[PDB]
Amino acid sequence: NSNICEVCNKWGRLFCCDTCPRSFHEHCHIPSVEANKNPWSCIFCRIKTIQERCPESQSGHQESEVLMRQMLPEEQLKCEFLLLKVYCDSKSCFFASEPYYNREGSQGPQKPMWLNKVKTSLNEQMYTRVEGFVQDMRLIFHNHKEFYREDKFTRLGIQVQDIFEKNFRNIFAIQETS
Ligand SMILES: [Zn+2]
Ligand SMILES: [Zn+2]
Ligand SMILES: [Zn+2]
Repeated sequence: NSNICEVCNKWGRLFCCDTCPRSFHEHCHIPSVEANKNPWSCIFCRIKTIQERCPESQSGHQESEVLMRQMLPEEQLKCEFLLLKVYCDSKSCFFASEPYYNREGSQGPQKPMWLNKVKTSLNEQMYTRVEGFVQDMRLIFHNHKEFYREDKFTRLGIQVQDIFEKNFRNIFAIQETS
């Protein structure tokens, strides 16, 4: 197995996947690495299994259909994985913890949002449909863009949003378009 966490790329107290060479810190994996379970399979392996059990799941889908899906166990897992893929980018540090807003010429957002709050919301099964999760994720970046206006820091929001959206299209097999 790898000697660094797949998500944060640091060594430390790592838990190793039994079905692929990835390793994780306990709270870097989503959901948090399970207490017992031998063998243990990580979220990458669990997602690959879903795909392999239902090859047709990789045919293209309409986003509108995906968003209306109820958060049954497979959709819950897919949102957990998509959240993890965003944490895998180092620029996610800007969006992880609760933000605050005091900048001359801007007003903070009406509904602040951040990745750790989404992580808790998923853990506590607060989303009933995929739409709930996706709206909160997208709000993170939209708030950032709106607040930082013309400061070049706005680009961090564009960059992390692009990582989100590419992984959303991949994980939920959204029909390719120009
Ligand atoms: Zn880690
Ligand atoms: Zn694995
Ligand atoms: Zn089948």
